[PDB]
Amino acid sequence: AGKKVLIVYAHQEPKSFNGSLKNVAVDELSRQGCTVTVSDLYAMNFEPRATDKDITGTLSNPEVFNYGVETHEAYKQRSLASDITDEQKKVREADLVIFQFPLYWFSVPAILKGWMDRVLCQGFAFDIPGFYDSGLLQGKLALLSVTTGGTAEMYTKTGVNGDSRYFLWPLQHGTLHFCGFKVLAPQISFAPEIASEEERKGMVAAWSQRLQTIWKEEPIPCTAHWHFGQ
Amino acid sequence: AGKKVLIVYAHQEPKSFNGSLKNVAVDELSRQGCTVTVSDLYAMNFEPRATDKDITGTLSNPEVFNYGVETHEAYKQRSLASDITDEQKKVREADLVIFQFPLYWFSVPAILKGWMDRVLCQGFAFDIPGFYDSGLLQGKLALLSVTTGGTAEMYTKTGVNGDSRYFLWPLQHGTLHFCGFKVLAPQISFAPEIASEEERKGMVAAWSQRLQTIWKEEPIPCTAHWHFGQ
Ligand SMILES: Cc1cc2nc3c(=O)[nH]c(=O)nc-3n(C[C@H](O)[C@H](O)[C@H](O)COP(=O)(O)OP(=O)(O)OC[C@H]3O[C@@H](n4cnc5c(N)ncnc54)[C@H](O)[C@@H]3O)c2cc1C
Ligand SMILES: Cc1cc2nc3c(=O)[nH]c(=O)nc-3n(C[C@H](O)[C@H](O)[C@H](O)COP(=O)(O)OP(=O)(O)OC[C@H]3O[C@@H](n4cnc5c(N)ncnc54)[C@H](O)[C@@H]3O)c2cc1C
Ligand SMILES: CCN(CC)CCC[C@@H](C)Nc1ccnc2cc(Cl)ccc12
Ligand SMILES: CCN(CC)CCC[C@@H](C)Nc1ccnc2cc(Cl)ccc12
Ligand SMILES: [Zn+2]
Ligand SMILES: [Zn+2]
Repeated sequence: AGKKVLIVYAHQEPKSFNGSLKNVAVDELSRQGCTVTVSDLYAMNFEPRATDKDITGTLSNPEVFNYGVETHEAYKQRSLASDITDEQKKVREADLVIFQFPLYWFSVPAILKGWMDRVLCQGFAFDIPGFYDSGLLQGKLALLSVTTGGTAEMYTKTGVNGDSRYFLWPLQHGTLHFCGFKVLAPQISFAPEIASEEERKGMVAAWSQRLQTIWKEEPIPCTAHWHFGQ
Repeated sequence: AGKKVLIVYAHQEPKSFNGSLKNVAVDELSRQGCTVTVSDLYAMNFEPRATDKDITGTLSNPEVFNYGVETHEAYKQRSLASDITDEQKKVREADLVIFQFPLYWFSVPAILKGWMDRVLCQGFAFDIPGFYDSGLLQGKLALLSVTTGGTAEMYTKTGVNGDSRYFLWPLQHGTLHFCGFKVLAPQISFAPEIASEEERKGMVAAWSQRLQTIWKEEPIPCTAHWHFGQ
């Protein structure tokens, strides 16, 4: 049958390299017949802050507010904020979640960090216990499509940045695997600003071409060994 | 002399375990005679999103928005938003920057990620050249004071989360070292919600006591080996 894809997109500028990577993914996945949804976080003015406004109603323990405890309960009570609830429906129904973003400080831009913090709540994405291979989003795939300022060479073990896989750990393992996702190999488009027009068009085409057979891919083993070696 | 400290604090609840760690830091560093400032990001409703509103000057290219370029240029003309500008003054003058936060998704809460993204702009925190040991915040000390849900056992090589050092890499190396900070050993207070009240009190006391002698500690070698090696 057909597949559902959610692209969580975090760039301010539609004409950016990120925007182009997002658009070619929509084009290609749409052409295949997939159901495609894009959460364009900056266009949505998506709220990144984890606050008590994320629960509508009386808190369990208002005297000492604990975001995790209160959102866990709100999830069960169906009292989370609308924005969170709407994202959760998209994730729940998705077969594949693609994150499209520029690397900010070896991680996701804060608006996307806020999506992770607020949407992937206890009771929805994981339980304690009920994580990693017992996470609640088991059966789903995730894929990081990241662009960098630094070159591939800088992101090697002997480059000033260390290997690119090193910075993936909190995202792939600590977040996605934790919630039970299987993780498809990352798409890292290095240093588009430095690249020539030809190399840039090539990186966009490579992503589109990869997407043609994305459903045939197997996920990585999201292990310490995969990320760090030895 | 040389004992200005900025605490960048990211917890919603003054009565929280994080709040207590922040407060004992203020108490002890104030007692020493340090100059102490706290940026209480949630109380400030701090903006986490990197947007064009961060520039108060005329955009150089309003047709195609490039956050990096526009903020770099605006920094040099004192044309960044006042919230950023005010944080930059605090960092510029600080001799030590402590980050106090609960671990969210193997990283900082989004509101604190947004402080990093928006405050540490090119021209202020780094330049090219002017990064890693040559970063523009060279000579300053930084320290991560992190609290977790996961237990100490979980954050070992034999545990499900891997060594805690693994998740520090984007923060300590990719952010702090990149901007020229020397990085003091992290303070990780594991699993306060699982600890008894007395055990929590012990963790708070340990931090207060560590701070008595913080100014003469040796920084870590902020290398891949420290983070991922034996
Ligand atoms: C706050 C912050 C923190 C950062 N931290 C890091 C970090 O830790 N590590 C790191 O490596 N980098 C870092 N960077 C840099 C950042 O990752 C890059 O600037 C970003 O990845 C560039 O992607 P972009 O989409 O903005 O590029 P763009 O500047 O939009 O793209 C580059 C060029 O590609 C062109 N283009 C767009 N579409 C196409 C197309 N279809 N075909 C051909 N050309 C096209 C554009 O017009 C442009 O000329 C940071 C940046 C910021 C702002
Ligand atoms: C969105 C999200 C993502 C998360 N991701 C992760 C993750 O990736 N990895 C991970 O390990 N954890 C994760 N967690 C868990 C999170 O790190 C913990 O919930 C957090 O660190 C707990 O710290 P706290 O200050 O909020 O605790 P609190 O709940 O505030 O503290 C516990 C108790 O300490 C009491 N207390 C306060 N002061 C004192 C004192 N002086 N002496 C004794 N007791 C005191 C409080 O009253 C409270 O009852 C995540 C949580 C959320 C919400
Ligand atoms: C000389 C090149 N300059 C000067 C303006 C163009 C700006 C390019 C910017 C986006 N590159 C970067 C911006 C911010 N952080 C980074 C971190 C790493 Cl590791 C590598 C490159 C980065
Ligand atoms: C009131 C219910 N209490 C039990 C004490 C829940 C406390 C458990 C919470 C903090 N644990 C966690 C919450 C959220 N994420 C996590 C990620 C990892 Cl890796 C490990 C533990 C996590
Ligand atoms: Zn994993
Ligand atoms: Zn380092």
